Amino acid sequence: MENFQKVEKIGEGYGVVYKARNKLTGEVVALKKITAIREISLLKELNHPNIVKLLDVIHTLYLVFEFLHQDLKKFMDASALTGIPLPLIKSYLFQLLQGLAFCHSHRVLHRDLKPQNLLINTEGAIKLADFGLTLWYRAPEILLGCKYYSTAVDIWSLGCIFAEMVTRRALFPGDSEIDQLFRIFRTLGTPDEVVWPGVTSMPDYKPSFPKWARQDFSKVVPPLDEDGRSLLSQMLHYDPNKRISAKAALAHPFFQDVTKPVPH
Ligand SMILES: O=C(O)c1ccc(F)cc1
Ligand SMILES: O=C(O)c1ccc(F)cc1
Repeated sequence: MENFQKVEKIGEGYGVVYKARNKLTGEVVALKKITAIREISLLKELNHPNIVKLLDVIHTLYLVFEFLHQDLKKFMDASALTGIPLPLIKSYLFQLLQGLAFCHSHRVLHRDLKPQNLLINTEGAIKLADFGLTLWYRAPEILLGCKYYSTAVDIWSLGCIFAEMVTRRALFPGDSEIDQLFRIFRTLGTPDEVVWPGVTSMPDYKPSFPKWARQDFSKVVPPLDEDGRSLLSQMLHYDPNKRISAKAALAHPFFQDVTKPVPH
């Protein structure tokens, strides 16, 4: 639109994302060019320090967001040789659990959490961006064809991301829906009715799924301490109803010594 001057493409998702200058405010913004109105009103009222601000909705459908240059994916890549320091891992994890708790207590699900979608600033903040309006962070209930999923899908994604900051490798780098499912099964064991009541009734569940044994989490995320492994295990419970909430995750002993370091 004529009050916005394009600076450069930020990325491509539903649509395309540009860095743009607002000619009216002089502000630099992220401009995303693309039932929906109620969804986008819920996003425009969601205001929290760990949620990217939806500044303006222009229907002529452009969504004007606050701009941040850096994301967690870019940061993980630049940090690959040394790793993200654990204080910063813990700070990023704690802040995303806060944004998620806010979202979830306002009946908003993210649905598509990934490192790419997590924007960081120079002061040590991290913010949920690009709400769901490639498969690595997908909860197994979504992969098993469940259409009426819960807030627990965002917890699973955040658990995957937590594991990835710790080990500097994606936890479950699936390249199709079945490879994704089977990567989850080879690590955590093939779910059954014992650990996940109702799993064998999921729309895309097949009795012919191979039966893998579970690996110990001490093998999965070394050198993470017992508090970090305890919390990760609770974020990665098969049964969405056993999966810890973002609010109860905030009171976990892992966050006892949480601080907010400056990234460098
Ligand atoms: O898609 C978003 O939500 C988004 C992406 C980049 C950015 F700087 C701000 C918002
Ligand atoms: O969902 C879990 O957390 C879980 C699944 C299988 C198992 F053997 C232990 C825990």
